[PDB]
Amino acid sequence: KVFGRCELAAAMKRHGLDNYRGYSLGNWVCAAKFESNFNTQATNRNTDGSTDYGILQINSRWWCNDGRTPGSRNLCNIPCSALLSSDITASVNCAKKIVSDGNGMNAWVAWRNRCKGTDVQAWIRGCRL
Ligand SMILES: [Cl-]
Ligand SMILES: [Cl-]
Ligand SMILES: [Cl-]
Ligand SMILES: [Cl-]
Ligand code: NA
Repeated sequence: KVFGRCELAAAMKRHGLDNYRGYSLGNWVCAAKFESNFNTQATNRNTDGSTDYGILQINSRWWCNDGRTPGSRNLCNIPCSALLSSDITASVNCAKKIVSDGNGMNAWVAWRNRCKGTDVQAWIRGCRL
């Protein structure tokens, strides 16, 4: 599924991401936009052999099992394919674990390079929330 901007904002808000660990909703929408272009089926292979999955490009090295990242962990205790569903519940729950782990949203390279320090509220402007 390819979400609309406000549709995704509303889905993320319902799942408790607005101000989760101090990150306003605009941060999450911005990160999704630049990680996956709002596409739940996005995948990207990294040079170390791991793969990023889903709307928030969650990595198989630590967070999910895809059966082909040897020596990796599965800290969200899910198959990586569950992160490609049109229902974002699994991605959101896993992202909550990630952003709680310590480095906050700096775990998302696209957020750090393209959302951090910008007017992220612009990503939820106009939406009925
Ligand atoms: Cl915001
Ligand atoms: Cl771009
Ligand atoms: Cl594996
Ligand atoms: Cl933080
Ligand atoms: Na893994």
